[PDB]
Amino acid sequence: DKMVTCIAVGLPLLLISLAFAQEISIGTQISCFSPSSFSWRQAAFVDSYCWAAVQQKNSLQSESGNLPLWLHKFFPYILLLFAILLYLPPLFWRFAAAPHICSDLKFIMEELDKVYNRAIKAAIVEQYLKTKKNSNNLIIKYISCRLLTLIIILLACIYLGYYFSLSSLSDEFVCSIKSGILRNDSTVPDQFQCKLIAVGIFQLLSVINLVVYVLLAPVVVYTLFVPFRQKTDVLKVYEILPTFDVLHFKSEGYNDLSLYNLFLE
Amino acid sequence: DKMVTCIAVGLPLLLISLAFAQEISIGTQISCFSPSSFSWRQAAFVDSYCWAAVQQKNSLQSESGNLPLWLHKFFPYILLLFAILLYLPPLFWRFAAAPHICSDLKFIMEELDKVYNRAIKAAIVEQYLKTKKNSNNLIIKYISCRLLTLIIILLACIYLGYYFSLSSLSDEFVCSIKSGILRNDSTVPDQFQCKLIAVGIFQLLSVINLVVYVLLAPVVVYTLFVPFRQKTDVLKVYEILPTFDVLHFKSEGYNDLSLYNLFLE
Amino acid sequence: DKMVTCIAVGLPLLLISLAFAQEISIGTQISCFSPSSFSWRQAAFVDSYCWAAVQQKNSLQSESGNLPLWLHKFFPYILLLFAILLYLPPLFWRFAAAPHICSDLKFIMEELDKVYNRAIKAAIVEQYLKTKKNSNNLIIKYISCRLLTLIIILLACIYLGYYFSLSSLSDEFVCSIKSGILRNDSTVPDQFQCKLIAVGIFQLLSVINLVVYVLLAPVVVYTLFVPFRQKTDVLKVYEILPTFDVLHFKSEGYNDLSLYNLFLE
Amino acid sequence: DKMVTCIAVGLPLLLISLAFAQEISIGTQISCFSPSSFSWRQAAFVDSYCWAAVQQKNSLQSESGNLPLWLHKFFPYILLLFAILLYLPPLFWRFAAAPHICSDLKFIMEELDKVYNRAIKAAIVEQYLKTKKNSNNLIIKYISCRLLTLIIILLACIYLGYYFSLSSLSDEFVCSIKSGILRNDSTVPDQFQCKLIAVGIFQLLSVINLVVYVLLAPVVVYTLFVPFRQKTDVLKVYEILPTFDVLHFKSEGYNDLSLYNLFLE
Amino acid sequence: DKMVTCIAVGLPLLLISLAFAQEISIGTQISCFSPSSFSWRQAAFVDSYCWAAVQQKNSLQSESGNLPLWLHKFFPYILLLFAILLYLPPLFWRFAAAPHICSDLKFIMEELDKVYNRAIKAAIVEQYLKTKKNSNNLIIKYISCRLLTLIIILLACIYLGYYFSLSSLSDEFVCSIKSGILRNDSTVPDQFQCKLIAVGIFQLLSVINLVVYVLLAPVVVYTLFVPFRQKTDVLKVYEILPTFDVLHFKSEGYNDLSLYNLFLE
Amino acid sequence: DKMVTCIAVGLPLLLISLAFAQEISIGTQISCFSPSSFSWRQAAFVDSYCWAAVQQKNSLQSESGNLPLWLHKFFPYILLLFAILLYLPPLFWRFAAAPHICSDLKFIMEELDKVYNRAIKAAIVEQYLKTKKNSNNLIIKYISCRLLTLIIILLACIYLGYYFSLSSLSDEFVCSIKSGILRNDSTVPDQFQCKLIAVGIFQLLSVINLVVYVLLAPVVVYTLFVPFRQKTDVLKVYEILPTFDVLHFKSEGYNDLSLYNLFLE
Amino acid sequence: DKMVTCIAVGLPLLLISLAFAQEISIGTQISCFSPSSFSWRQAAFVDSYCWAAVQQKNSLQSESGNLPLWLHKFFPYILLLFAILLYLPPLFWRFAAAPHICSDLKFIMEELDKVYNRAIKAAIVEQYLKTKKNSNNLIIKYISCRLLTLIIILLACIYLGYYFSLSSLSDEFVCSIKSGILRNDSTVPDQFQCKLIAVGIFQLLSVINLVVYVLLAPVVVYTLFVPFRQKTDVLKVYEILPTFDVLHFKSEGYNDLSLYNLFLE
Repeated sequence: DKMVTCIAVGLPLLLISLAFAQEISIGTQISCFSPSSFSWRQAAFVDSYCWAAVQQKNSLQSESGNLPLWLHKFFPYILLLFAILLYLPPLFWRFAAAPHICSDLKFIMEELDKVYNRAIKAAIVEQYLKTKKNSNNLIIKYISCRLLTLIIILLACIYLGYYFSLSSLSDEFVCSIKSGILRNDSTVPDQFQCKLIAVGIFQLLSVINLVVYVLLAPVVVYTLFVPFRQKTDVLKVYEILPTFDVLHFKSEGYNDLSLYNLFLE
Repeated sequence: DKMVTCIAVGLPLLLISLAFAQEISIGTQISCFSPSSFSWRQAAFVDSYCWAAVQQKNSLQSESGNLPLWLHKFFPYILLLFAILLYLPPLFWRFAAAPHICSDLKFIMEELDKVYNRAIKAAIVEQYLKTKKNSNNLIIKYISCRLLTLIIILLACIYLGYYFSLSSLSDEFVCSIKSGILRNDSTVPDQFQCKLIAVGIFQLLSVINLVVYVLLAPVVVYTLFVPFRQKTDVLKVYEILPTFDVLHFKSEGYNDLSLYNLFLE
Repeated sequence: DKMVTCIAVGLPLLLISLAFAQEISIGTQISCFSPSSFSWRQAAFVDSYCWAAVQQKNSLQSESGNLPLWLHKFFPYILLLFAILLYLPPLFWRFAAAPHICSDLKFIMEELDKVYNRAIKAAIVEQYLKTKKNSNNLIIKYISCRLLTLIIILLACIYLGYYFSLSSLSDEFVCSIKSGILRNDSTVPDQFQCKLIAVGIFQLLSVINLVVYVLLAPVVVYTLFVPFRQKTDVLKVYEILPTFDVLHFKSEGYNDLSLYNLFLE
Repeated sequence: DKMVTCIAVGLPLLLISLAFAQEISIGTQISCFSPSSFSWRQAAFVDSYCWAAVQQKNSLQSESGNLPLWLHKFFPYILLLFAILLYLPPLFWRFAAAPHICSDLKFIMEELDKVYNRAIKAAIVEQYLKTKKNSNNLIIKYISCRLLTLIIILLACIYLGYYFSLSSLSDEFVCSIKSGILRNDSTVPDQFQCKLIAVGIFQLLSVINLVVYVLLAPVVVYTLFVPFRQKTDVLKVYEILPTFDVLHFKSEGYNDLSLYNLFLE
Repeated sequence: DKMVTCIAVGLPLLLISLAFAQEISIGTQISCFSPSSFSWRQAAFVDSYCWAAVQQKNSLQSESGNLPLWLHKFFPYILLLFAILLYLPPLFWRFAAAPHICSDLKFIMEELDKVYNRAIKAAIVEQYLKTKKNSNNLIIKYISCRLLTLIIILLACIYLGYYFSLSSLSDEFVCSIKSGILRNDSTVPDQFQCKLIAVGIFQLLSVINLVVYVLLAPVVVYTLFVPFRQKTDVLKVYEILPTFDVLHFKSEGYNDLSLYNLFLE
Repeated sequence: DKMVTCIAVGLPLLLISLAFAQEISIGTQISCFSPSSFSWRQAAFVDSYCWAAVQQKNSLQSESGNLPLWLHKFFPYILLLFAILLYLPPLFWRFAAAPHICSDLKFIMEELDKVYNRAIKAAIVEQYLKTKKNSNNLIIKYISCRLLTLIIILLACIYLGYYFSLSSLSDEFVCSIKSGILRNDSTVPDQFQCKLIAVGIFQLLSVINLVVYVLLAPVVVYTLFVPFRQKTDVLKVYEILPTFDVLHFKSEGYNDLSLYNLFLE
Repeated sequence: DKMVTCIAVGLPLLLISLAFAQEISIGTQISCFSPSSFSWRQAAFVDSYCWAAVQQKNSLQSESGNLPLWLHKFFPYILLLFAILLYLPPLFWRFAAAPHICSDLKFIMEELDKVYNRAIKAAIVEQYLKTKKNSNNLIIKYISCRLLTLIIILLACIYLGYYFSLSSLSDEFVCSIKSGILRNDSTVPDQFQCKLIAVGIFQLLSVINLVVYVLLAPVVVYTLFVPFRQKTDVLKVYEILPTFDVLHFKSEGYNDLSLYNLFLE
């Protein structure tokens, strides 16, 4: 499991730590330029207004190119989703395949202690391969949780890949106070080309989540092709190669890996 | 239980984490526009006044359409209720059906070890189906706690569904200081069309709670129709299908899932 | 105990969590309107003065109707009392009836294992009903701690019920600085009709504590009338129905709930 | 011990929680009225000066009536003392009588298991009343720690009782900056009738500590008069009634409280 | 040990809690009076300068009487030392006498179980008084750690006793900015008679540490004179009275304190 | 393992603690010089703008020499990577070689207890050197995780070595507000030669990470040359010297290191 | 070990607590004197500039005497190093001598239980002194970690000893804004003789670390001269005196320290 669970534990934890590293250096999020201390609380009001009138005006006030993109106000808010959607199919395996594979773990531990007392009497296990010869289409439910994550990883390497072509000059947006003008239509300056503060490290942290998950998307497929390279097809390996690894994974003893020493000597 | 308790544990925890994610980015809640630094503490007083004169004036000062809606000042305050009302029927099951099903768990574990020593002597359990043949109308009390949650989930997908048709322009409300005018009737500007800061992420977080619970409301009903598809009606299954799952849920051994291996070989 | 202790544990914890939810959104408590930045520290002094001259002036400066009500400055301060006064008779039961009922729990566990070895020899308990036939007026001390809570719950549904008829316009109070005038009698504006900030959510959170405890006051009485409906009066049930529940509450075995299976088959 | 240790554990913890509840709502402590923003840091300096020139000027600058009372700057500072002075004689009992009463607890547990094996042989304890017949004047050291607390409780109901007659108008004190005048004797306004902010809740929290400890001072004496009402005087009960309770307090068994069942049947 | 370790554990913990109680109410430490808002950052600079030019100017700028006293800037800083210097000789006992007295504790526990099996055979210990008859001058190393603390306690009751005669008017000190004048020699006002904020509670908390340690200095000597009153001198008691207490301190049994019951009956 | 794991545990923890020590003294990060209080919120806006227009302008506004270096805004952000890239090959060893070496640890513990019972019978192990004589090319996978870290350590001593030649005057950068000018092209001063605050301790903390890792890069190679100095080449030692250390590393007994005592006597 | 490990545990912990005590009272670190509120953000910029232009200007702007001393900006930053460099040779002992001395601890515990069963049979150990008679030059590696710390302690008493002769007037430094002048060469005042705030307690806390480590440097050497005073030289004691202490250090029994009682009687 380590070849899969190492990734499935470390990399969502990598993403939540990489979100929390940006959460260290928040401070504020936008800094609006009020007309050079014509007030102080009107400055905070303009800041709040433009921080909430990012998305509701669907007309052309930003004009930097395809402004319906919500000005990426949501990278912790999206990154938490993209962490938990990778975290969850491990929980689905743990809540749909873990007790059955735990009973099968007891079965294969009974197989190895039956091998041990067979060697004791030598100083039946051959029927257990018949117990794992059968149809057993339920193991493909277990392999789905790996391949379901690989869909979300693939679109993660697409969604962040949109962000770099996006972020040329998708920060310096103009913002009006138009209902604020519609208070009076009288005195307030009409628009304030404010600036988001986080676009500099939203970009150069979306390098790291992208290029790591680029360096990992073929790696999960490599676990799924050892079933192709081990003498039987993917519709036959389900009780062998998901069992051949786990037999040596949990526990062995003084006869398991001393078979081949005694097989060679 | 995992097909139900997975949802019943994760999804209220999902909702409290999704409330705490908004609790990260609070800052302030309203930003009132005082007349361009004619004071600083009058600005904070106008902010406080309008943040508490949201609901008490039942007259038409907002006029954006059906202003008796309390301007949704309560989404953590409502979301905590909608989390605990889903959390509580699990506690009602745990405080009304858990010791009786624990004694029944000891009974079915005695059934499986009686099967085990029956196989030992083969190297009485048939009366236990008569023990679960009887009337036992108390198991419908256990199935009520699932279906009680599905009522609250259904109205959760209605209450949030009101919010999106609500939130067209139900933020930019005018607010007067009228008792504040009734201090003097003299000098203060008469109304301040302030703006709530949280309407931008109250909307686009009520997507996520809605569409997930939309994607889950038929799923709980699927657990309640396996009783329809298993040879006896819902007024007969109560001691079979709430027992057929739990027999394999808690613990098995070297004879339970090796029955069918020995039944086939 | 679960039919009582579920309420007695959850609902004071409900009230302390419901107080802490208001403790999340404190910020400040009053916002006094100083004369439009004629100072900044005089504004904070007027705020502090009026926040402490709420109650000490017993004369008519508020005039909104029966101003000796302390302007409800104490809802966490009162709600903590109304939580601990419901928490404490469980502690009084635990410090006056728990070791005696623990010894009686050992006695009834001896009764059930005597039933078990009686069935073993069948493959004296009849004297124990004589041990619980006697006068035993001390069990009414145990039933007092339930009914003492129901007094405090009843006045809780009265005290909060005063608050809604109270809170029509019992916020906008006028406040003078009269000893502050008696510093000089010269220059300071004479009164400031300030405004408490918490009256909007003190009201609509006293809905929830009221209507839940309205939905719970008859429920505790239902536990006290099963003694009426079980063949003997309230001055006879004390060693039967406080013992009939606890025999099945703590632990049973393979003979207790298999009596009726063997009684029917 | 529960009739004493319940009070001795809960009520000092009550007082430290009741101090921490005021520690929640500190904010600031005094708010001095500088001359209407003639500075900002001179305002904080006047605030600090008057907050430290409360007590050092023993002359008549407050004139509200017997101003040597330190203007009660110390209610957490005094309340911590009045909590730990009630907490400490339990520690004195635990460090002067607990190992000896633990050995006596082993002795009386040997007495009850000797009763148990006496009933086993029936299917010497009479000498142990001679072991507790003797002079044993050291048990009066144990009863002193109860009565030492009752002295501190009695003066606690006197010291707080001074505070309510004190606090008529012992807040609005005049404060000069006289060494501050003695800097220059030139320009600063000569006195500032500042105001402590905490006098409103120092009063109406000294209700609760008073009236609870009023409701508890006769209750501790009731434990000391059961020795008067149990057939022997206070200079004879010391090895009976401090032992009659503890025999049933720690542990009993299937023969102790089944004596009277077998004594009656 | 309780007659010593009760003090040695509680009273340094008393002093660190009594320092932390002042650490609750820090706020700031000095408040310098800049010339009535002639700046704001010059006010903070004057505050910082005078808070660091307390001690470095050894000339007469304070003139309140013997100004080389560092204006007591160090009461948490000194009180931590006076707590740890009392804490440390317990650690010196624990690191120089605890394993040897633990082996002696095993020896005296062997003495009492040898007494127990001597009573069993009655139904050699007399040589052990010869084992503790010898010279053993190393026990005076153990008694030094008590008397070393009593030196530090005695000077603690002297050092705080200096502070009350000190603190008449050793707060209102004049402070110049002379190198600050030596920037320009031009415009800044030449001296600022600032005021430390903590002198009011540094005084009336040095009551409590003084009068408690006054009430404790003869008490430690009382433990050292029970060796004088127990039939042998201080150069003979070292293996008797440091052993007579510990024999009953750790553990006894059904024969130790039932000796005198059987000795009397 | 201690000769490697001591470094591999302490030194990434050294780097994260050395990053957190700079995280103690953050305060702010840049301090832009607005035109001498021509506003306050324009000052914060200029600060935010220049803190995010560090990298996006790739033209010559800094001109201090090769300004595409991102002005080292990322030393915690880079140092976390350089800590976890050294932390991770220990995890790769733990997830790829730890269970196999744990089974081999059980094998060599069986070898030493076989030696022990061989000495018991003296009052087969010679075949185990044949079990570790074989080809076993998988141990070179274990030695890769040491040498993979030494690549990252080597470039760490290069990347920090760039920083000292970098940081001559790569702090005082000019920053314009050009889109801010492109708001109006009217009134705002055109550029602000701001200054990063952290360049003084980014330099003199990159001493410590450099010179320690300079003092450690040859040390890891010394572990890899004991295989050269122990009678067999690196393609033969893999089952001897990775086993000769671990035999004495985990546990020995009364015969292992008493071999040579009995071999010499 | 207590004579060494007491120091090696307490005194680096003393230094980290003594650094954290200064970390309590940080506030700010420098307070620059801008020209008397000619701005507010220019004041913070001058403060930041001079706090980072301490060290980079190597020319004569401070002129207080040998200004290349970095104005001691690093006392927590240096004190952490001087704590961990004393902490680390205990870890080097624990990772280079602790398992070997643990096996030797098992060997000497086997020696004492062999003495115990030798006394049992009396109701071979003489060969073990031959086992510790041999060459064993590896124990000098263990004594190096004590003497390596004594080098760092000695230079600690030199480095702090530089600081007191340093700190006469090495605080009041002049600071220009010269690149800040090189923005304009026009209007800003040219230099600001600012002042570090921490020089007053950096001095009088470097008393305590100095004079304690002065009082400890000969004490570690005293442990290294008991090998000189115990009948064999330093090149012979290595298996006796590092073993004579540890035999009584860990555990003894009823025969070890009762040897001399039975040797004398």
